[PDB]
Amino acid sequence: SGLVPRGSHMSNKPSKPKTNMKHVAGAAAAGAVVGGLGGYMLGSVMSRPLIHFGNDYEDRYYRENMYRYPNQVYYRPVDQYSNQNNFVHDCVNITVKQGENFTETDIKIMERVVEQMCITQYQRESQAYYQRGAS
Repeated sequence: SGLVPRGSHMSNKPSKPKTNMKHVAGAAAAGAVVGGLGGYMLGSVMSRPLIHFGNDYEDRYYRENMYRYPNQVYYRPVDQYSNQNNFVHDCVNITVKQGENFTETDIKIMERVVEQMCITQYQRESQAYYQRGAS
């Protein structure tokens, strides 16, 4: 024997509606680059004045090891209430924090080259600020 029972289909739904809207807008654009900081005050590569290590060995060492060192650095605005050594020593920790991978001794000379560079920017800034600054 064999009966012929009718099947039953259950109402199955996805229950997951997606966003829908008809509209178009926008323009084309390209050509942009970023270093990595984009937060601190970084101008443009400036001249790199010699450092005063105190000896002839160190001087020659750096002068010859300048190729393995950066040219620019990152510091904060001197327009803020804070001693110079504050931003000078702080800005130095940033530049070296961006990347070094140098030797154990290099890390030392790297702090001087950067530090001495920070002040060089302020000293020249104070001159222009002495006349006109900003609101």
